[PDB]
Amino acid sequence: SPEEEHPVKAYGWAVKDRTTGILSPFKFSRRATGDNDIRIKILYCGICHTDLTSVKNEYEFLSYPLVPGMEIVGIATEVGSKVTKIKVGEKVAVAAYLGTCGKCYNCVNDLENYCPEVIIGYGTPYHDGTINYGGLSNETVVNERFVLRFPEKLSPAGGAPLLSAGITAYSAMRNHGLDKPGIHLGVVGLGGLGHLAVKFAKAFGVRVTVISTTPSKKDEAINNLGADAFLFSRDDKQMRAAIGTFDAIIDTLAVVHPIAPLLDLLRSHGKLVLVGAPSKPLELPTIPLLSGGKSLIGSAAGNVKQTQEMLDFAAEHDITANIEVIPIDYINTAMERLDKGDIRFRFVVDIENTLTPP
Amino acid sequence: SPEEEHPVKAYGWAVKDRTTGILSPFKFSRRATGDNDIRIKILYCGICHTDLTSVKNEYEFLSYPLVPGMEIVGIATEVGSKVTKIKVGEKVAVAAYLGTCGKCYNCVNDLENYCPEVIIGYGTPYHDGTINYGGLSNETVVNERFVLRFPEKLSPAGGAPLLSAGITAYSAMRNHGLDKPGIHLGVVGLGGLGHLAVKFAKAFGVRVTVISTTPSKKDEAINNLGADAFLFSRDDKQMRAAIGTFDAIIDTLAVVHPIAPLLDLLRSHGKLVLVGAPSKPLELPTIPLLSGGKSLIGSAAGNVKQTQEMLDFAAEHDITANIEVIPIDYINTAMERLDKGDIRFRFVVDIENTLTPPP
Ligand SMILES: C/C=C1/C[N@@H+]2CCc3c([nH]c4ccccc34)[C@@](COC(C)=O)(C(=O)OC)[C@H]1CC2
Ligand SMILES: C/C=C1/C[N@@H+]2CCc3c([nH]c4ccccc34)[C@@](COC(C)=O)(C(=O)OC)[C@H]1CC2
Ligand SMILES: [Zn+2]
Ligand SMILES: [Zn+2]
Repeated sequence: SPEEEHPVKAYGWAVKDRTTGILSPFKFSRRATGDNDIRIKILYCGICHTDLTSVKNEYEFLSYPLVPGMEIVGIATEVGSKVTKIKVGEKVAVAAYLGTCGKCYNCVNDLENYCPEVIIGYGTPYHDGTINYGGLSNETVVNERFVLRFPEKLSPAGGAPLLSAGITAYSAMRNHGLDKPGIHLGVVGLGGLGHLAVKFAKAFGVRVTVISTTPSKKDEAINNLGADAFLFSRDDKQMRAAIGTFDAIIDTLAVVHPIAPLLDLLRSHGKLVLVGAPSKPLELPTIPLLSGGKSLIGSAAGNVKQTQEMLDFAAEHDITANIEVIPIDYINTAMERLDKGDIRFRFVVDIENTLTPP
Repeated sequence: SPEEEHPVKAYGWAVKDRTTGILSPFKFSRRATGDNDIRIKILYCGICHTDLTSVKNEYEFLSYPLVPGMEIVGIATEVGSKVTKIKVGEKVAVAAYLGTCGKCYNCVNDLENYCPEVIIGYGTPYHDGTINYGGLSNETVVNERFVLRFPEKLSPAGGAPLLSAGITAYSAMRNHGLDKPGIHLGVVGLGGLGHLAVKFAKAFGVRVTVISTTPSKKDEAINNLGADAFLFSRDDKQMRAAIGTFDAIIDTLAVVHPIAPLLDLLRSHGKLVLVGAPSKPLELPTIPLLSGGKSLIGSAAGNVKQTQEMLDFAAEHDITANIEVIPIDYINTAMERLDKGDIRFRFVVDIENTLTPPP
């Protein structure tokens, strides 16, 4: 029994029947506080496109009942005897993964988001063999290595999507030098990840073009986010005039799309950084890749030290997501709106004020 | 008309009918020596898989009659008034491309192989609008920037495949730091490009595993080429035992193949360098790419300063291709053997002694 598997009671919303994807009230339990654990009372949980893909039953390996949500901002209500960096009552946030092997090269050099055995935010077994429950719940318990200190100046709700969308965009750009004035960057897709890529790029001084198939988004892209230009990808005239003009492109789309027009936008030796995860494979245009000497680079989240640095950057430059704050019992309707793209640009669930037991 | 479009006569072998891919004797002409040109009497021409892909009619943009061959070693018989780096009588070699726009960033910075308007070795228009004829011919004339000095100590026939296979392997490794001892390198495919990547890596001190679908190649890979290990690609125990063990993999195959097993062989942040050009599309497994923070990097030939440097390295370290020297009128059978992989590891055509004028 989920309410009997562990000693401390907990509750949230869960997809009980994977074939419908409907979340409903759900009681379970969480492990006791180990020596290095932090109990977190959850304030806000962001909703990302991976949550939606999970509720659409598109990830076979996940276990159900599924409690998704992996953009958690909360309060530490309890720390184990060996926690010293975080005091009870502090505002904290959780990384988009919950553990690593602790022994490989990535873990030992604090690049642990690339551990081959990274434990994702929910739906798979933790080190103690039990399935992980995510942020659509009242409280969570996390090993202190994966708990960040949340800056006092950052809106807890507006900053919650920095914990997976923001860090993915921030890290991709920091690791590949796309954070310096003089770089011309393309951002493909203007959803949660894309709109945060535009904000971080502006704060670095990067010149940014948004590349989109939705012309109604030109106005938000230029006026709201500060993009230097808007490229309608279906307009062959604009596409040909941008050939060879980008140093890098950050591709955030969750659907299958052609890669070669994107490679033709790159100058020689430019990088196409892939951070979205389409559920179907893409075609590798070999001659454009070879002849331009171009690179396809994958990137996922960021390591926990980079995430702390990202949060402190976001607090100093007032970088938050554009959010709609929702009650938990709206989550099923939000999923539909997220599926249609009717959100500008992030849902954030107010857990503390709107979740109650089943 | 091919014989009348330029002032100097020439001859070789050509695919006249693109739908059969059969080469036959062919008379044409080549331009006069301009001020910056070098006329080259062709001694040897290497045959690569791209020649075969061209003769299989898989590249729409080529024009016919098609004279392929782009691994040319020769003797300078004539230089334009403004040539000084090359003397008549010198052994020379030609890069696998013939010109560039001359004005873009890649051009002005001696990275000209990545010029967006690079003129390839044959089958497309030159700066004067005429179709280029490749190395399966008696002489060629090339702008001096794309002519290399060929080392005296290097075998002209064993060194001919350095001009496209060798340079592609050398540059890919020099450009991405796969030339430093301590790197564990995978070489996928043990054909012309693959076997020169192994030699170049052993000469750099790099630990090299050959990844192959042909177990019969294990003895040649370990004993003749010097590979440190041989990984049979179809053996799941072996593939699973190598997961996460490679720093980089150079993928040399000319056919479609699954990409995700190769990405699993890479450690996190590892590089998969693509130098073969399969004619059908490849599938990109994003989840492994994303999960590992891994890279797919394309690379093509090398610049001409790098090609010269590759040649002097190959002379000082005795790096040559393992070749079968063939007469030109065997080229159609060689194409068949090349299609089946029945060659260890390069055909080189002896142009000077076996090519004669048609009829
Ligand atoms: C940063 C979150 C993304 C999301 N998507 C898809 C995959 C995925 C991840 N978490 C999930 C949880 C449930 C279902 C799917 C996923 C994750 C988590 O981030 C890290 C460093 O683990 C991932 O597994 O990358 C290895 C990230 C990749 C892109
Ligand atoms: C070095 C040769 C390869 C070959 N294949 C395929 C494509 C191609 C090139 N030459 C040909 C000539 C005839 C038909 C196809 C090709 C080339 C060479 O161009 C250079 C050296 O700059 C290429 O990149 O052409 C833009 C190389 C890429 C892989
Ligand atoms: Zn690890
Ligand atoms: Zn150029």
